[PDB]
Amino acid sequence: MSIIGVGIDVAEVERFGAALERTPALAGRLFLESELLLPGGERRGVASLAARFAAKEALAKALGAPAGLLWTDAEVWVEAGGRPRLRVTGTVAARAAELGVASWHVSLSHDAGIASAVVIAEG
Amino acid sequence: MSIIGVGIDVAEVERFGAALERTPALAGRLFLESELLLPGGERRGVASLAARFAAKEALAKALGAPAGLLWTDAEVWVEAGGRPRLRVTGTVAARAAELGVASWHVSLSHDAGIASAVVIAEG
Amino acid sequence: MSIIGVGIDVAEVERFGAALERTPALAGRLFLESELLLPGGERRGVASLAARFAAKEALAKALGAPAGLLWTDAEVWVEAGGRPRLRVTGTVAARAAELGVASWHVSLSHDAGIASAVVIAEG
Ligand code: NA
Repeated sequence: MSIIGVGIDVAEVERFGAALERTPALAGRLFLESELLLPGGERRGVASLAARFAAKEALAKALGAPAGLLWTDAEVWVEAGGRPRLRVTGTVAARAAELGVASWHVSLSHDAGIASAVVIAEG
Repeated sequence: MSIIGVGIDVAEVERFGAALERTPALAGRLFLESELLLPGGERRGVASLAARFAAKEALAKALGAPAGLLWTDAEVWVEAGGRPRLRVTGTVAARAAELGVASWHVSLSHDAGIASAVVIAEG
Repeated sequence: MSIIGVGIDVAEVERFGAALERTPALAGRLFLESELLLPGGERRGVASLAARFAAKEALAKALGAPAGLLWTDAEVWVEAGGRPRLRVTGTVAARAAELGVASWHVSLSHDAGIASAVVIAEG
């Protein structure tokens, strides 16, 4: 296997939060319902959502996309042991397929002020 | 040899510095003496410490963010020529063995306001 | 192919901005004209420029260059489709050859307050 693309995004949380206020609308366009909520039903706060949006931007960059994605065609989930994962369908899985990606590696991070993600696509 | 896990962490230096101030015992829970003490014996500055803790956090995420790992079981050192490295012992060395980790790649960085790191685990 | 080095850099945009305004000759030490200018001919804004500098700092780290690079021997450019790339010449190309680097992967990002980049070198 070989690296196909890498992506990084680092976002100020307060700014991301302000963007969600500006049309909401946005949240529904950015996130699947499953991304908004923990398995126990608790609602994610803004820093954690910012990290999930950063992962999607990082995936868009790893795929060489110029103007983002059909965001709902990408899904950040978390394995039982805690490792984040990306699931891609439709438009994003098509882009993935034409590049030859067989494997994503993703890491997410946040504190209250900064959220980040990195994605490595291999194939 | 293949990518097993990736980790990233990006932290506000001011926030890390606040946490260390809230709790004087925190520095010695996160760091070995070798990381805390500059040559000559002055305490390593907050920003440089923040980057090192970002590296241990990114290492944790590269290993799939598992239960039971002491921060002191990972050490950031700098080899001749300046590349950072990670020496792992005890709980962290056990987790890496178990995942079949053969080698690590790490980078870290800071300015006065923001510290960051990325870790790639290969096996 | 294996990973030879990794680099990350995350910068506060305002701090980078402040530095360039203290020493206005400095932009031309760090950046080629192609990096300073947008497709239309106007100077890139500070956040977008800080991402290109982050990418050079990340490249320097991936190459084990502790004192930084001869900056203008590295040029960040973007493929028609949207993927950023690093062209290296002179001292930087020479360093990559010394280390046996065969290919580079780069991603950069900014918002208004934070710029970042990650470089992976493989060979
Ligand atoms: Na030019």
